[PDB]
Formats: sequence, C-alpha cells, structure tokens
Amino acid sequence: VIFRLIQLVVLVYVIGWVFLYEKGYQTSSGLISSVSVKLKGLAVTQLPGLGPQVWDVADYVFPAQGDNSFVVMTNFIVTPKQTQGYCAEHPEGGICKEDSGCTPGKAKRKAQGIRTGKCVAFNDTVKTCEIFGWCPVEVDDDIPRPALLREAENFTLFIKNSISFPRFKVNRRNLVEEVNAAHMKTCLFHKTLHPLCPVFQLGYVVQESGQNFSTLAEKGGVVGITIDWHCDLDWHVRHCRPIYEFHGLYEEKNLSPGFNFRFARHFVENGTNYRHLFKVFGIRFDILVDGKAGKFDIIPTMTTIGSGIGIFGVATVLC
Amino acid sequence: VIFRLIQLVVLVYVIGWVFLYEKGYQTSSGLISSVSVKLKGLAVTQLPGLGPQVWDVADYVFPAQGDNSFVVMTNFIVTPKQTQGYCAEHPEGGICKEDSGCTPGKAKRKAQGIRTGKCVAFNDTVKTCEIFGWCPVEVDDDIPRPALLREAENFTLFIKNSISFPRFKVNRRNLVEEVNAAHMKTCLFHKTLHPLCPVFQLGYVVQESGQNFSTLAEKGGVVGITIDWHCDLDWHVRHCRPIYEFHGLYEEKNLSPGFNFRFARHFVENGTNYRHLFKVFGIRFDILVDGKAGKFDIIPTMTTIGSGIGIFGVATVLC
Amino acid sequence: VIFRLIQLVVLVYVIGWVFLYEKGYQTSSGLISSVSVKLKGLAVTQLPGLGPQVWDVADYVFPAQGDNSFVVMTNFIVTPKQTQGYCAEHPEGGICKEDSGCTPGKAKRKAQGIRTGKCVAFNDTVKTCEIFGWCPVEVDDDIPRPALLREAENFTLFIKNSISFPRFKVNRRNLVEEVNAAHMKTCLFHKTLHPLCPVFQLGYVVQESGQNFSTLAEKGGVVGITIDWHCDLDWHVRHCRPIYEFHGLYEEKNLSPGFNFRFARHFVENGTNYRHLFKVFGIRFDILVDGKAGKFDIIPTMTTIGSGIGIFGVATVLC
Ligand SMILES: *[C@@H]1O[C@H](CO)[C@@H](O)[C@H](O)[C@H]1NC(C)=O
Ligand SMILES: *[C@@H]1O[C@H](CO)[C@@H](O)[C@H](O)[C@H]1NC(C)=O
Ligand SMILES: *[C@@H]1O[C@H](CO)[C@@H](O)[C@H](O)[C@H]1NC(C)=O
Repeated sequence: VIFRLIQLVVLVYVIGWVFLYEKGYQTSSGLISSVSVKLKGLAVTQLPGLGPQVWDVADYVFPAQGDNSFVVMTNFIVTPKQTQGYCAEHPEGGICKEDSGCTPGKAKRKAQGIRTGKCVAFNDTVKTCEIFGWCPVEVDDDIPRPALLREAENFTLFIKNSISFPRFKVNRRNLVEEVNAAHMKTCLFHKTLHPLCPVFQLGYVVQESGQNFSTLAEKGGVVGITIDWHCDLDWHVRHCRPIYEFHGLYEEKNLSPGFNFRFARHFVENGTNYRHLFKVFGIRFDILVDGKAGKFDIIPTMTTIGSGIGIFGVATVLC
Repeated sequence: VIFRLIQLVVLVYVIGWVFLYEKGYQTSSGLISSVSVKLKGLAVTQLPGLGPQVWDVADYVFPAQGDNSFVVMTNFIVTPKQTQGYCAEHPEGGICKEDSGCTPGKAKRKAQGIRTGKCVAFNDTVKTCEIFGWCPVEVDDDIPRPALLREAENFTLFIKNSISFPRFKVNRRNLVEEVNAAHMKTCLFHKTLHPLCPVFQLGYVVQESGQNFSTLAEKGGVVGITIDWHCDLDWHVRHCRPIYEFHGLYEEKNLSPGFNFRFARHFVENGTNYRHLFKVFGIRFDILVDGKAGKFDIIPTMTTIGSGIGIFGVATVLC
Repeated sequence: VIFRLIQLVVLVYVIGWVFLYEKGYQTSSGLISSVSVKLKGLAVTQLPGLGPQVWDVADYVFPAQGDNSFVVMTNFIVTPKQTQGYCAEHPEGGICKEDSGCTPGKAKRKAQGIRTGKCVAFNDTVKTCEIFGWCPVEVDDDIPRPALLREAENFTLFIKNSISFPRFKVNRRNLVEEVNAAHMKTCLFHKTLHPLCPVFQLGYVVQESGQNFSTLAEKGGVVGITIDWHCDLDWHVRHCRPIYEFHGLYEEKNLSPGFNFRFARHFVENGTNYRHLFKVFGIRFDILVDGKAGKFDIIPTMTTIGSGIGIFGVATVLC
C-alpha cells in the first residue's frame, strides 16, 4: 500500500499545509492606508542662561500636520538670528594663517559660503577664511549630554490608522471601538497588557524597538512603527486587529548615525531677513503600515486542488 | 453522459470565470505612483473686528509643496503672538482657589507648562495655576459656527498623477491628453459627466465621500481620494484611465472627531521669539493611489490550464 | 515519438521558463521602505541689486525633515513683504478702464482678492481693479534665464534607504557596508562606475532621467528615483543590492509644465503680519522604492509541478 502512503503525504500537504497552515485557499490582498498621528506632551529643556523653554506639539513635530513618516524632536542645536553677511567659516571646512591661503570663490567641497579671500578669526586663535553666508555659522561642536527634550519619552503617540482592501471593499480602523466612557483616553499601548490601545509612549516605542531612548534622545534616530494587518476576512471583520511592531531602522549594528535634519525659522527684523537654524536630532517615526487580507476566493482554492491532482499524479508515477 | 455535464461545469469555470471574468490569464501587478496636487482658490473669512483675511494656496495647503496626503485648511483657531512667559493655565488642565493647591513643577497629565505654584486668574472669576509656557495659552473654547474658510468648497483640486508598473515597464499619466486648446482648464470632475477630468472641486469631493462639507468645514475631516488604476495592458494603453473614488475616512458612524492639527508661525519681534499658534481644522485629502495592471502572461494562463486538468480530474473521479 | 517531443516542450517550460527564467518556484513579496535623504550643497544666486544669496539644506529642501517625495529648489520668484492690504490686481485676472467696470466682491474665476470696485493702476498704463489681498501681488511675469540655484546640479543626494520584507523577516539597507575608512564619503553614484554608491549628484540624476538639468533648473520638474530591490533571498542576503533608476515623471513628450509650487515665510514686522511669497520652481525627487523578494517557497514550487502535470496532460490529450 505504498500508493496510499504517498497519497496521504500529498493529501496532508494540500489540506494541512497549504490550506490550514499557509491559507492557500484565500486570495491575499494589500491595503491602502491613511495614518493620522496625534501627539500629546510638553517638554521643558531647562537650558542654562536662557532658562526653561517649552516645546509643544506645534514645535517638536515635523511635519506639523502629521504624516506616515514624521519626526519627533528630542534634541537640537540652535544658531540664533543667522544672517547672510560676512563672517568666519567653520574650521571643519578649512583653516588659514594668512589671506594668501584663502582661495577666492566658493570652495570645491565642504563649502559654507563665498570665500572672500580674507583670513579672519573664527576662534580667539583659530583663523578661518571669511565666507559670505549665514552668520554666525553653525558651530555644531557640542551635543547636550542630557537631551534637551528628554521628557519626550513620556510623550503619547495616538495613531489613528484607517486601512481598506480595494479587492474586498472592506474598510477597517485601528480603533476597534470597544472603548467605554470611563476607558476613554485612559490606556497606553503594551505588547501584552494593551495590544489594541493605539496610544504609544515614545519611550516605550523606542524601548520595544531594541534601542535605548537616551541614546536616541541625544543624537536622534529612526524607529519604524509597522502597523501590520492580517485580516482573515473569511471570519468576522471585528476579529481583525492591528499588530503594532517597532523596529530600529538604520541600526548599523545598534550604532545609528542619528537622524539629524536641519530646519530654519525664517524671520525679518529691522527689515533684514534672519533665520533660526535648528539642527534637530529628532526621532523619526515611520508608520510603515502593511496588510494582507485573506478572504476565501474560489480561484486559489480550486487551483490548489488542481495542483494537488498534479502533485499527487507526478508522485505516484515516480514510485 | 454525466461526465460531459461535469466536464462542462469545469470548462465553464476555467474559461468563463477564471479567464473571462476573473482575468486569471493575466499577472496582476502593483504600481509605484507620484502625485502632484495643484490647488486654485482664495478664501476670505470676513472675521469681525480684524476684518477680511484672504488665504491662498501658500497658506491653506499643508504641506506647501504638496504630497499624497495633504491638508486643506477649512477652519482654524489663532492665538496671536504667543510667547514663552508667565501666565495662567487653561481651566481644562486644572483650577485652583489658592496658591497652596498648585503643585510646583510640570503636571503629571494634561500639562501645559511649568506650574510655578502660584494661583492666578485665567478668567475674571476662574483662577488657574500659573504655568511657564506659550502665553497667552490657547483658549480653544469656541469654533466659528460659519467656517472661516467656507469658500474652500469651490476650491479646485488639480491632481497630476503619474503611475508606472515596474513589471511591465508601462508608464501612465492621469492626463489622457485628449484636451484641446479651448478645453484647456475648462473642466471640473464629475462621477458621470467628466469622469476623466483631473480637476476636483473640494465641495464635490467631500459631497461624493458621503460627508457634508459644512460639517467638515468647521471641525475638520479626512477624505480619501483613491485614484484606482485597473489597466488591462493586453488592450491598448490608452484604454486605461484612472477611476477616482472618494471615501470618508475615520467616519466613526458618520461622526468624525475632525482633523484638528496644530501648527505655529514662529517670528521674532523686538528680539523676542513669538509664534502664531493655529489649530487648523482642515480637511486632509489622502491620494491613496492603487493599481492592478492585468497583462497577458503565460505563467497564470498555463497554470490555470494545468489546474483545470487537475480540477477536471478530481471531479470525474468523485463521480 | 511525438509524445516525447510534446513532453519535452512542457518539461522545458516548467523548468527552464517558469523556474529558471521566471523564478516560479519562489513567492514574490513586496517591501515596506523607509527613506532618509541627506543633501549636501550650497547654491549662490548672485542676484543683481540685492547681491549674492546663499541657500543651504535648510532652505532649498521641502520638506526640511526629508521625505520619500521631497523638493529641491532650483529656481524661485520672491515677492518681498506681502501684506493683506489694498492694492491693484494682476492683469491676468482682469483689466479695467474705469471703476464702473470693476464688479464688487470676489471674482467668479481667477480671483486674487476682494474687488473693491475701484480701478487703480497696476502698471504706469495698465489699470486693474483694486483687490483686498496679499500686497504687492505676485507678478510672476519673468523667470530668470540662468536659474537662480543653478549650482544644485552639483548637490549630492545621499539616500539612506532601509527596506524590509514582512513575509520573510529580512531587513536590508541600501548601504552594503563595504566602505572603508578612506572610502568614507568619497564616492558619487554612477550607473556603471559606482552602481552601489548611495550619493547622487542632482545634475547626474536629472541627466540620467532623460531630462536636461538646465531646462528643469529654471521652470522646475519632477524626477523619479526608483530604488528597485530584487532580492533573491534563496541566495545570501548580501547579494541583494538596490538598483537605482531615474525616470522623468510628467514628461509630456519631454516638455514638462515644471514643478512650481508656492510657499510663504510668514513674519510680523511692526505688529503687522507679512509673508515672503516664494513661487519655487524646484525639482521634486520622488524616491519610489519598489521591491520583489524571491525566496524559495514550497507552495509556488509544488503548484507549478502540479500545474505541469496538468499542462503535460492536456497537451498529450490533444495530440
Ligand atoms: C576653536 O574652534 C573649534 C572648532 O572645531 C572649537 O571646537 C573650539 O572650542 C574652539 N576653541 C575655543 C577656545 O573656543
Ligand atoms: C471662563 O473660562 C472658561 C474656560 O473653559 C471659558 O469657556 C469661559 O468663557 C470663561 N468665562 C468668561 C466669562 O470669560
Ligand atoms: C504691464 O503689466 C504686465 C503684466 O502682464 C507686465 O508684464 C508688463 O511688464 C507691465 N509693463 C510695464 C511697462 O511694466
């Protein structure tokens, strides 16, 4: 009865593995998603000399209107009131002992301005070639050991995610609407305790991504909040819930270069254009929503059955 | 002749259903899309006291450069010239009858600043704990019954969408280039009259999404403009046109919380940093482009035929 | 031996074409990607009268924090210190010889403000209807023949792209980490010389997209940098590298309208709100990352084999 043994193996594969395990009787379908991230949290910096400085959702969220891939500022370097005048160059670009060593015109590489050919003093001692550009130039030589926005670990990230599968015309929201009047705005996400709460503490998000928040709070980083949908639409639609997973992107063996984009707050004072050059060492959260809806379709079901007869056929022939 | 009857059912399924109906002889392929949204429209607000205030594409579009998921401001609450000084707190955060009820330091939850421990008067009567923060604090207690930007319903949304299917190396534009010199910039999209015109009135977009514009114009909302491509590349490439569909995202039983992001216009006056805190109740339009190109490929065609022989086989065996 | 000849053709198709050529023994899977674009480059404009004007990564990148679809400003038209007062209208909107020809209220189409009904002089000769709006109005009548930011062709676009295939739990970075201490920051991308260097010169990107940079530098354009991943995860993960391809989106027979979005730099002077209306003729780079990981899966392998037996079956029956 070797045929029966061979046929049983084929029958197990078609039913147990393809259908029961691999869900081969359903047509997988992707989703188009819309993510609305809402942040709550205020961070004070206690900056010496200047004093405390608060930062609300309008100031530490890039873009302000929110996006799938947004940035939460955790640290920054500010150059107050930059103007396009004549000043020294940063030593990293170049140094000079006399005006004869300063080549007129913009530098070939690492250019910070129009080198006028004059050697002026960036430091009390170090003298760098005068350049036409944003003055004073961005020093960017020290990163505050305690992150200026260190409180951002307590910031709550409310993610309002709406997905839809065009093939099956099924629309789902990351809010399962099981909340009650008292439970309203009284949950924080946890991988075990509250897997369905869409409110994420940033410190918890970074921690569950394998990255220490204090390391990312200073130099910046990128965290991928993958909202994974695995709707088995053969069942009821309420049984499909998002599975939030956090990944440390650009880890580089858990030593990331740190997300350190630069943005300016342009303003005009006394009729002269100025700007506030912020080198923001923020944590960029990317809501990489992925989905695979498995709904019973007669095409994969019957092709597998036909495949099975082919699988069963070839097998018994060989034996 | 029961075999012929069973075989006919299988033959109908393979040809009529899989091939003719389900297009099982073609390899479905997704697309990578690029969306360039152009808006035309000016909205006046006729704000009492201040007077009229115009809002052009530079001011009511977030982001300004445009994106797949952008926001069109339909209403806003403005806090003019916020400064990081010492003032009262919003009553929602907390209230106080005396300085002894104000806990020094930042509040555990619903924190709006650094509570100095002093109880000062937010209202003529209500007294809230003094907090270091953006002053004056955002009241956010009244929403203009007529939306400040109510004219946005007449705003035209010109969507320049370029898609491409990497598998088939076919590039398509939502502009079928059937326009003529006179027809240029003389069409508005309609689900029946002009299904191919890429210029969408925002009032029409919201209306066709099942949401009343006046409701969304005040508190904000999210509208999903799904540009659906269903190219049957077996035919000519000109026969593939976008199918624009509008969906009300986060409807919550047609009672949305309203998209109400906050952004600031930072500026410096008299050497002091200020900002204009706008709580924008805009309508966020997400251009969720989805595509499935069906081009004749020998792999799905012959696997179905092989599946068919398996389907036909198993059937006649059972009978 | 016609059967053997027919069987050989089927056997070649199943193995040679489906498996060896079309990789029909592997389950294709898409990827969720995160793109971090870093730009280096300073552009001077040598604007007559005003003088030189520098533009760094903080000023010519939209959005500042970076995104998959970002804009690099190559040209702009600036309207300094626009205010919401009473001034003339642009002639394109309308003209007038007397106040009786100016209809009070906002214009039905091409409206630039609240027409007060008075006919004032936009030009020394041309007289247009006074409108309440941003004053002075955007002329937008001349485009600098040499692009103000023409140096942007030398700008280096460092693209830090992290992808991941959720089905196979494989994370990849566009950085293959073959760099050495000396090679660090010493490469530029080339289609042949350096196919793996993630640093792209913008002039090279536009040139390889089939578009002349000088044409796009003036009126703007859209360039699609498709980072294509084709991981054959059956092999080692190091053998999968990104394939960068540049496409000219919205070419319109290689005559693009030019990406010409508008953004404003709002500021307050003397207690009055102003803005700097920039019509940016930038080049919008869209990082359209696409991926198809082929990893050996028993489902496509055995269904093809079963399909084959069906293919082989039907064939020999016909003959
Ligand atoms: C001299 O310039 C360098 C720039 O790298 C800076 O780090 C250093 O602090 C300066 N020295 C002093 C005494 O300020
Ligand atoms: C008192 O404060 C509340 C804050 O909720 C505000 O709504 C109300 O208008 C204030 N009362 C007066 C008389 O201004
Ligand atoms: C008159 O206005 C038009 C607006 O289209 C402008 O192009 C032209 O230069 C103006 N004439 C003068 C002499 O400024």
